[PDB]
Amino acid sequence: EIQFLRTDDEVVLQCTATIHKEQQKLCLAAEGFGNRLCFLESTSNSKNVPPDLSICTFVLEQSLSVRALGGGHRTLLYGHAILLRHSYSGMYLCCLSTSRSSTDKLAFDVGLQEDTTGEACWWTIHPASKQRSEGEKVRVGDDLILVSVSSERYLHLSYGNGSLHVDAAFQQTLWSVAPISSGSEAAQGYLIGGDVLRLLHGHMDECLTVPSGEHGEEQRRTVHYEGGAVSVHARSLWRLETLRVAWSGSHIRWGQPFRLRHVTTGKYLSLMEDKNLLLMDKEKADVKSTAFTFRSSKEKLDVGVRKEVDGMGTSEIKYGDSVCYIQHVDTGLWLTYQSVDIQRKAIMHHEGHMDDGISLSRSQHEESRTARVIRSTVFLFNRFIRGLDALSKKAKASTVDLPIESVSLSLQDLIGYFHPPDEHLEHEDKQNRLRALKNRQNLFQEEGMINLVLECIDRLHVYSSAAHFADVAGREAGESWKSILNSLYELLAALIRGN
Repeated sequence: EIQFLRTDDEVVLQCTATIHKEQQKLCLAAEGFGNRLCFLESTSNSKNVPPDLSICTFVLEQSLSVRALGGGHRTLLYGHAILLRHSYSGMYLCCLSTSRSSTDKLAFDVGLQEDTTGEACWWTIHPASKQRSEGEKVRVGDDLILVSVSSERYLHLSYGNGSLHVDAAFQQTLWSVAPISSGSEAAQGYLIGGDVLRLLHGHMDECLTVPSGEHGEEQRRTVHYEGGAVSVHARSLWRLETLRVAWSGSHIRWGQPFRLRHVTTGKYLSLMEDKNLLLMDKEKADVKSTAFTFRSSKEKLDVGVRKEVDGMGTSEIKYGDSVCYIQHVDTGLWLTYQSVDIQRKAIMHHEGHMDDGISLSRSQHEESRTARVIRSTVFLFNRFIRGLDALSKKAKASTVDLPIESVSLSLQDLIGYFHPPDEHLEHEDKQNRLRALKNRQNLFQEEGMINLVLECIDRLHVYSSAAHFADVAGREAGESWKSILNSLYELLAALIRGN
């Protein structure tokens, strides 16, 4: 009945907070690119608004004892020191040296970091109550205290006079660990929750997607099937997300409901009332409207609450080999196509076509990561452009969201991400990195990233000096004006280099 935690498992860390007088269960979150600091992701509201668990997922990489200064899936014990590697970025949860918190000032920031050298990235696990003691096994759903090895502070939910962040402070916070996947349950070519994938009519040679990264950002909401090069572009990528936190990263089965998120725009596949398909904002992505399922055929689910299996005895879904039928849970309708006598329209219907058979195709790590970096960049840069827009339209600088600091940080990360291989590498090694590089470039180009960079350049160029920008946007904005522009140019050069 009870579940322990072992090294190599994926987990999330949750706490409860009072927001507008009410309790919410939140995950410890962090983005790789563009800001290394931890923040929080609500999970309690999942039936109305789907949480993004990708930024919340950590692997317990090590679990060491007292005399120390992975192993074979050692079990977590109270009093052990742990290392948490962020799944999405390759980085680790660290107690940093900086203090961006006026509230406490004896608190240290907590964020992501790759330098794993000191003690800053180690945390010791401690009992919340008398019901657990040093040496005992940490159970799933145990309330935990985490203590930084370098700084002796608690992993702490801070009510910063604004609102909610995480830090390391001498006040404690109760965290509970939820399991996401097992480090010993292998992938083996099967569909796992959290996967980024493409959905194909294999025989028709096409994939489910949306209109190209061009005009009609509102137009980009519609859904259709398309053959050709789109099958190796970002816009045909979808992230499958289960409806629960626990085990959201294990094997998916026939009948098991899920949302499907369009990676590039971050919107969720949904059925409207007039019964047409449309991508919805996270804020409107309710279960009834966004929940779908795979079915081994179009027969009947009426066998009770008994596990569904294919024509072989296997309950899981295989990449490549399995034929799948997407069903909207709430209406029971099928995801089909319709001919408009390069592409054809995706629709929901009770009959369908005899060849609705979707084949699944796992995306590569490389293209998946890239697709996600694009979504972050577009989101951040759209805020930046909008903020710049309000300012030119005379809005009071204090009321405007202008993410100067994130923009500098993202551009640095982005430039690094497009850095060509240094000469001193072996020839075959350089060739490989040059290939990854071209792919990153192609995916960025197809998503219209060049025009977006040019758009940010143009908006900054309205101003004639740093001091002119300072006058409208404030001193700190003024002092990054030229460095942001330089970075924008550098990034733009990186996008086209070697074409």
